[PDB]
Amino acid sequence: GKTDPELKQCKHQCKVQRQYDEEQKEQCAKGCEKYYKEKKGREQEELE
Repeated sequence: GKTDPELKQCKHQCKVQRQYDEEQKEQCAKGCEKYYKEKKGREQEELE
């Protein structure tokens, strides 16, 4: 009884790749954590 989120992958790619910075890594993990772990991807783009 578990669900595997893509959040691991976003953070992983941003962890292993030299191209992604330290700040980039947090924002990177923020996107997959927020859009796939915190909220549903029902909407194409958030309202703001």
